[PDB]
Amino acid sequence: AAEIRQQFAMTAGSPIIVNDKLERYAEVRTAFTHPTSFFKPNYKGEVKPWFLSAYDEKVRQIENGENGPKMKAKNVGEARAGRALEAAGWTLDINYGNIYPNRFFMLWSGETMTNTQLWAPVGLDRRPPDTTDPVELTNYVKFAARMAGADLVGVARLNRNWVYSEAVTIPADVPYEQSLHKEIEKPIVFKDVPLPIETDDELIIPNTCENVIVAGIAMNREMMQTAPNSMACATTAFCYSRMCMFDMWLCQFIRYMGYYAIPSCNGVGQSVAFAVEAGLGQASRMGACITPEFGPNVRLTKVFTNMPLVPDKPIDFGVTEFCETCKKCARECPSKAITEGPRTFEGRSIHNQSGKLQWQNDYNKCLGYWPESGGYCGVCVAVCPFTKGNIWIHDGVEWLIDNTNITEVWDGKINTYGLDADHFRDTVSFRKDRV
Amino acid sequence: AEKEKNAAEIRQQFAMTAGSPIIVNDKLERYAEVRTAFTHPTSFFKPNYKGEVKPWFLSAYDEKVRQIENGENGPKMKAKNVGEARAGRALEAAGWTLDINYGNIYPNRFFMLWSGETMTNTQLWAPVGLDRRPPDTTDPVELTNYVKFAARMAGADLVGVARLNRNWVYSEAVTIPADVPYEQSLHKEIEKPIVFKDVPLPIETDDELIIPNTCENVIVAGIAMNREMMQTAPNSMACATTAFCYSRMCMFDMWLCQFIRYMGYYAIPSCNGVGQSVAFAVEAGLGQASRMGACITPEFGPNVRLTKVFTNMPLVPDKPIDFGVTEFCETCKKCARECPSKAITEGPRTFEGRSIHNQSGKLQWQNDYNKCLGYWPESGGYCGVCVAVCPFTKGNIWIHDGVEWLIDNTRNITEVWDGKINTYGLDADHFRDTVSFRKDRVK
Ligand code: SF4
Ligand code: SF4
Ligand code: SF4
Ligand code: SF4
Repeated sequence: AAEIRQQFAMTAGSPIIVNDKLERYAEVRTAFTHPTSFFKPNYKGEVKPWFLSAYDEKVRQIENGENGPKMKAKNVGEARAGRALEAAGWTLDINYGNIYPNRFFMLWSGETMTNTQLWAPVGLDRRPPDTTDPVELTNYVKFAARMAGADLVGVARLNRNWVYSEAVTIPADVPYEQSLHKEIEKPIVFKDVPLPIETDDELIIPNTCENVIVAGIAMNREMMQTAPNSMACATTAFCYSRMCMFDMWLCQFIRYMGYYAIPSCNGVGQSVAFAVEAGLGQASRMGACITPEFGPNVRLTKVFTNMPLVPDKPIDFGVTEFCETCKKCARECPSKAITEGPRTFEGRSIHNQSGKLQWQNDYNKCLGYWPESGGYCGVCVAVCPFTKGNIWIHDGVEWLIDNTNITEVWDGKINTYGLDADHFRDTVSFRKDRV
Repeated sequence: AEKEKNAAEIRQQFAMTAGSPIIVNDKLERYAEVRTAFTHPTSFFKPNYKGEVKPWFLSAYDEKVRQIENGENGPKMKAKNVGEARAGRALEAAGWTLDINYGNIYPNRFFMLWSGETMTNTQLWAPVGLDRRPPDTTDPVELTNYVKFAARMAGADLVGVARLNRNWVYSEAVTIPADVPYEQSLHKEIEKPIVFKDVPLPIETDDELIIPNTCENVIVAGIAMNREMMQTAPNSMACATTAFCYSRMCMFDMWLCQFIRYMGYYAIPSCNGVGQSVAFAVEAGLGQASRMGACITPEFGPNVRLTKVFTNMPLVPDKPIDFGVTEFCETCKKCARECPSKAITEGPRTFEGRSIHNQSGKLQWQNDYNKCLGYWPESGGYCGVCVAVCPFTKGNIWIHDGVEWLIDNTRNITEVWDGKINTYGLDADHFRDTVSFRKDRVK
């Protein structure tokens, strides 16, 4: 896997092609939050917040002994178990994605955390850094990242084009039980200040915030292959909580090294663009970052920091050319959300950011399928050739890409965090591949 | 030819018939948690390197600070430079992010809630009613398979089930009143009885922590530490793998408790609180007790952390295992010889506690745990030399002789930072050993 990555390393420079129309994107425009897409009917035809209508379908499926849309479970007990596993997975995640910045788990300073308080006498977060060498810092922080649950880790300079212009958040003193009903918009701005700070009016990231560290958190292949049914939902959910723990662990490490760190999970900016710039993978037709190790079957989170670091090289292992002819996700998508046409700089709707060259998908169609199916779908991820274990072959001199139920999952292979020992060697790391 | 390792085969070979293997007599009473060296007034205070008497972890902090300033990764162990010393301690500190006051011991506080009702996840999911709907599965065989699958998703490297032996549940917990904020927690610790009563649900009153009489089972998880890091004991990287695994324990408990609740049962998390993990682990078949006092497992030796969840969910208990640990420990004594505090006995097992920190009435090697704790401020960490030098901690201890499996009786920090690592510090060279199919989850 390390050989594959070195082989497809490209020269420095963001591979995302942009034009002069590109503007930063307000987070409220995503299909999850925008008022034009937020409300969906349930199976009874009642208009509700999309996730409430989706809950109605989960209840309906459990009652009827189903694991998904038109997918009968072995029995009601099995149906129940899948949704219990899904719901439990989300334990360390707020309101599907931890997007409110500097709230709950996503604090921009460590000062009030119980861990920081307990460790205060050592003064690790107050002491000036003892290492400023970006080479050594990159090795340290990547080692820490792996301890913190990343299966992949990369570094990029922070491209502000992918930072949301405005965040969706809640007022600071609103407790959790009012959060869903009191969501607001708040600008994210860059200023000459020493530390990340939030005011009544603004989320302020310092101009010194040079870098972004991006983590890939691998999902389980067997469970995702059940998309759009419940076990796909469960591997999705568990990985969101793994993302949260990753962000908290790594931000604390960085702070204890004498720098600042901003967590994000699904908030603050666009993870796919950061991941491509940090060399985890390449953008794809479906819109995900496709990695050599996992294809698109991997979640992303990221941490922003002033810690000096060595940016990784972007990687090009031919995804763009492959997606050009493939279109399997587009054909299998249950909502016809994914385009079969060519890449353009023009967004198909409010949910897309115009001004960058990408495949333009209709993401309101995608979200529409979630209440209908009672899950987070994932069919595109499941059917992508890159998701399958072996797409890689060797032609004698260099690596190249090859041209060509749920009861069973519960009774089948599993290992810690859903990782697969058959492939786990692919993410082994020594100093040579960290920096 | 070398037999491909089969960890499941190994466990089958050494499976015992049913019955708690811990030998006890009439001396045995439940143990008050306040008696542990961490909490007992006789041991909680330790001098620092200036001879100032402080809480043990504060004296240990003084030594970490001194070491960083002196460019050291441990007692009389020079680091590459001050930056490396700093990094080890930053890693250690960060590892503890999801753990309260070194162990999460206060029951029904912070992360260790005995009910899910107030958790943000529960509130978010409330309209589905998973925590209100009666169980759809009561078959212990299916439940055992479901809950073990969930346990692996939740980060357990090992999982086992036992009937709950109340002998190992603390008579009284250490906790804080419910109106005390975190900042005052260490100042305001109290004792509170853990009692069993005829109630539908785990509940806490002003006077008591009440576990229902229906709380039949304990689920025990092993959380694997990283071998390379632990073998730097007593230096900083051993402290770091210890720390990260405590946060993994916490995540495990919360994940699994929520799964069980959403299956229509109740679940009590614990991490280092509520009861004695090693006893539960032995009874749930994760491994065997040892001279040093830890549960030694076939997969990781003693280099594995433990947590446990208590529940009324019907389950199939696992069988205890005997792969010869007791007999090896009788003749080995390596941990005893290498222990920097001489805390571990070189003598035979007895039923009589060495001091207040030991629970009398059960046959075990009796160690002086006040001596152990005393070395922690001296070394500026959580030591772990015993775990590091234990032959069972070594990676390739199992061999096959053509007939059966057996133990192969043949048995710096810059390099660790520059060396092999993988997700959560797990090792792909061995990760196949914890693969699981239905057959090894339930008979
Ligand atoms: S399914 Fe085919 S077109 Fe779609 S993202 Fe994967 S490789 Fe690209
Ligand atoms: S998640 Fe499902 S509906 Fe959405 S784009 Fe992928 S295949 Fe289509
Ligand atoms: S070092 Fe030897 S005596 Fe001590 S626990 Fe390990 S096997 Fe037993
Ligand atoms: S942790 Fe260290 S001091 Fe304590 S028993 Fe083990 S070797 Fe001895």
